[PDB]
Amino acid sequence: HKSEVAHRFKDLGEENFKALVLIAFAQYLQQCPFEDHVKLVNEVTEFAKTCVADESAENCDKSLHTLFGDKLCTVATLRETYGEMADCCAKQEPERNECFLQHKDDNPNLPRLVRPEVDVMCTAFHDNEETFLKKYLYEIARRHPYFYAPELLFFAKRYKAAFTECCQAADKAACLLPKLDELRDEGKASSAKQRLKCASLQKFGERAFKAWAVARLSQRFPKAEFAEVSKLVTDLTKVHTECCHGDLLECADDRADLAKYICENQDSISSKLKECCEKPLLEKSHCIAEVENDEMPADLPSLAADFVESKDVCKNYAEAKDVFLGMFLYEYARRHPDYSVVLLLRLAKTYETTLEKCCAAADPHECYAKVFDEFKPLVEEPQNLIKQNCELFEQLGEYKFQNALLVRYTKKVPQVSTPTLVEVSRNLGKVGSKCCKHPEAKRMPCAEDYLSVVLNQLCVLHEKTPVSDRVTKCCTESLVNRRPCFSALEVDETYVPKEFNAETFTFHADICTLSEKERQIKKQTALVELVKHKPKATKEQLKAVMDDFAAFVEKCCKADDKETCFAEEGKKLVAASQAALG
Ligand SMILES: N=C1C(=O)NC(=O)c2cc(-c3ccccc3)sc21
Ligand SMILES: CCCCCCCCCCCCCC(=O)O
Ligand SMILES: CCCCCCCCCCCCCC(=O)O
Ligand SMILES: CCCCCCCCCCCCCC(=O)O
Ligand SMILES: CCCCCCCC(=O)O
Repeated sequence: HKSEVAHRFKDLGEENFKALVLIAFAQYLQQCPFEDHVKLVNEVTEFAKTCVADESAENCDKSLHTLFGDKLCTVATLRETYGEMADCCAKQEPERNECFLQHKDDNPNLPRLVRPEVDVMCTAFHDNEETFLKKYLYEIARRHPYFYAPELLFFAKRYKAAFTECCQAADKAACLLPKLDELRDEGKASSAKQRLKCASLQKFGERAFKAWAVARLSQRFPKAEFAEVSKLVTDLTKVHTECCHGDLLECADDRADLAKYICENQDSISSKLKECCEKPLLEKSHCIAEVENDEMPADLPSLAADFVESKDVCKNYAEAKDVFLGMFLYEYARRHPDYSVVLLLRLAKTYETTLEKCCAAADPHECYAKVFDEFKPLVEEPQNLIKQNCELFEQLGEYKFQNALLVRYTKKVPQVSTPTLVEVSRNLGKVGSKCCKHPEAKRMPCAEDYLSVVLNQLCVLHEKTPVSDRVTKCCTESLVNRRPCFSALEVDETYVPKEFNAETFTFHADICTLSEKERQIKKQTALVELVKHKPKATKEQLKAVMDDFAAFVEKCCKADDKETCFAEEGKKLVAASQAALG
């Protein structure tokens, strides 16, 4: 293209162009104020319009890297604010852009983003919609500098919708707060997922990623031939590799190219892609990534013929081991969209181990004849965990289910900090609530997706400040062994009980005036401390104390003198409980 910025402006449109330019600048200049960014965006947009008007106009023939880098280097306070980054401006392209990416601060030193009052937000949304939305887009982008810019723009539009609907509702808070919570969680989960995928590529290698991709794509596109799935896997691996390096333009081009190839070859891939392939260029790759599983071919045979019975198993394996294992994983995955990707990789790894042993043995055919028997326990294990946990969840409901998990996990790893046990147990509770409402055939994929984030979150927090070698073992295990390692955790028999603290189990009238959420956290905090003090305490003894505590808060909250009740009845509850535990 004669003018790349003209092409981009016409493809994206003015509104999307301005939004993506704001994100791009916010992600590199994280410490620059909003008003400075708005001025860069307007200057860049006004320049782009001259290129749309005349493709031969001054500087319109320059690359997007050249234009972006040049504009970044005009920022007067670049050296004062970003010392090392100002030295990038002494370089020519493509070295200058490489220098810029190297000096992106992953976790910058910015204060916690405070959610204002509903009436304040809705008034700001009404009085200046553009400035309200774009400022918060700036606030999120500068805090998430590696977040894929178009996906951040996808969230922004869902935020606009939430405010548009709820700020004209009777009860604004009741409408808006749940929607902002939902968007905040999904946004945080999405950010942690992109960082995890990039970390997992470096740690475990390209082969492990290709195996994951074969499984996921085969489940999604079961009508596709293996050769087609293999080509998509190769392309997706390059996309992932390039996007993790963190060059937005290079990442966006590779994603656009793959989305374009998929949409030109729908008949060879999936019948569910028509809707996604009609959407604008900006939304295409994102829509495809989220597409529903296609229906699997009606009358597919068992894998026994090609992978167990055939006399050419060891021969077909030996000539190209990864191709053959890829074909196995393809055939297994497309028949089981109800499996987690990690389960399918456990089966492929089990099949691999068997062939390595058996193809070197006296009678290979005899040796691997029963290999599909070894798959039974691996499939059953997660299915039974879902069955048990979802049966418990239905009996108790979310809050009491979280308390059950809180007691379970405190007894397993009581060395973990109380805040971390509360946070993780509450989050695992939410995974229960979300995935147990799915039908059986979609429960394991749901569980896998949401557990992956909750457990990485736990492993990050824990790896920062280590306290349990067993948690570190599960956190440093292979991606396939991580969840089973956590499931294999036993009650700590060597743990010396925590010494009784009076204040820990002392309560005040303020608990009555706390919000539902913060009151739950205060109770759950106390429940963890109770189990840390008396881990040998039975379900019956714990229930008895928890029931007494429920009666104590009910009585002293609904009292003429609240304060002295909590002091006097609190001393009674404690003494009673200390005699009813051990
Ligand atoms: N409210 C908050 C907060 O407390 N601090 C954050 O870092 C954040 C990130 C969000 C986010 C939203 C959408 C996409 C990606 C990220 S919403 C948000
Ligand atoms: C001047 C900066 C232009 C904005 C950034 C590059 C354009 C991003 C396009 C993303 C859409 C295609 C790929 C995808 O679907 O993810
Ligand atoms: C208590 C957690 C929420 C309820 C869902 C239970 C899920 C059990 C483990 C599922 C395993 C999924 C991934 C894997 O195969 O390891
Ligand atoms: C050894 C002193 C024990 C005193 C009571 C400890 C605090 C128990 C918290 C229980 C919270 C869950 C029960 C509930 O919310 O109904
Ligand atoms: C201390 C927290 C341990 C988390 C265990 C997660 C097990 C599961 O995936 O069900």
